[PDB]
Amino acid sequence: GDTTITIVGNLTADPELRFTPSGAAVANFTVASTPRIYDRDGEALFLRCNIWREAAENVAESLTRGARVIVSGRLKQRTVIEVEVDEIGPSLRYATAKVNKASRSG
Amino acid sequence: GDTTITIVGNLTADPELRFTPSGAAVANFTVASTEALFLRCNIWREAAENVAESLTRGARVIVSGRLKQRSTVIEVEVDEIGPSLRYATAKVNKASRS
Amino acid sequence: GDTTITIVGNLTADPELRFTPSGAAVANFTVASTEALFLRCNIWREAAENVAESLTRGARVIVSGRLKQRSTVIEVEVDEIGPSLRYATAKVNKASRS
Amino acid sequence: GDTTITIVGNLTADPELRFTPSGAAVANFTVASTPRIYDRDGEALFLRCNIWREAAENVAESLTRGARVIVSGRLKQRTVIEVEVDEIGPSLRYATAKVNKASRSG
Repeated sequence: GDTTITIVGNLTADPELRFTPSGAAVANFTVASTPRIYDRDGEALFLRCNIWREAAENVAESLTRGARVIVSGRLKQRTVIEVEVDEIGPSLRYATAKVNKASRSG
Repeated sequence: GDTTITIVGNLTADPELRFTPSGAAVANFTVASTEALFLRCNIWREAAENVAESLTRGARVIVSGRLKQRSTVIEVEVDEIGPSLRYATAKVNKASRS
Repeated sequence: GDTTITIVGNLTADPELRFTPSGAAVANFTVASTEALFLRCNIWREAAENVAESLTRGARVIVSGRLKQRSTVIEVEVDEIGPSLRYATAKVNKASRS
Repeated sequence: GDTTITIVGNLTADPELRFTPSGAAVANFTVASTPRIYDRDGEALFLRCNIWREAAENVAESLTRGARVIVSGRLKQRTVIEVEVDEIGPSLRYATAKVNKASRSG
């Protein structure tokens, strides 16, 4: 099946979490990927992404508009094309970040 | 072409940073994915710093890069790297281009 | 970067070749992978010719390329393309660089 | 699991088919991938590949030394690294090819 894709770019805007008929969360956001040109950054590819499970609660509590991210997903369709994120992460090319999750909250 | 790879695994060690006479930084760390694939990775410039600055042993990471060679074995010429937000959360940011 | 893709599917039609005022060729064909993903693909220069020359409807193909945009939707800027030797055999060749 | 990889390059030499303790065929061959540089083709990455099932009988009856190919596989290990080809095909960037397989032989 595969037809997987890795996309690196910035978030067009703060994620948008959804919870539809099943009580399930869907972190929506579109990744904007800029290329590289040369004649003497140019134009961008905007990719509407979807991320589920509690992988979306983090993708919400962690990422925000303008955030550069690395997205590993799969290309699905139904007239548009969207990536069903399997993995998402804040690219440390131009930033830092504290991590982990196992204890705390109550 | 420039044959590329993407590894989603766990860091075996803590990014080991160093600086080249070029004034350029370079961090090394091997990503271990799960039947066990151990890929050593390299990262240059500021990215090197950011990695050491915020990454540690057994941390979930998504890595995109390019395979390389010579000595032989294949290592990774990481382009982008970051924490995996699968089983964890993490806030970020920096900025200032050129 | 230049975000890349690899599609393993079946050609819906027969590569449709054309020539640009630039004297350059260009073949179009949509690759349909299996819950059905339909990716339109583009191929330029000699490659265009070779494709039309040897590919036809519902043929198993491995395609590596780059996603693009504008009009919108995403199409594929194929780099390499060839018959899939999974459920079939096929002999080849050409040559002469520059 | 994934850690899949697509590699495009020429075959270092005619494939080498194996049939080991199970009566199973293993089409072995190593893909040589050349890069692109510029200062004013450079150096190659050699990737030992493995391909099974009857996907190897074709990979044997079809490809030969110098053949440019597109390989979709997975990176496995056990001190070396080898790609376990899921898909293989003759790149039509610089060549042509007749196809299909369903009737004939006896």
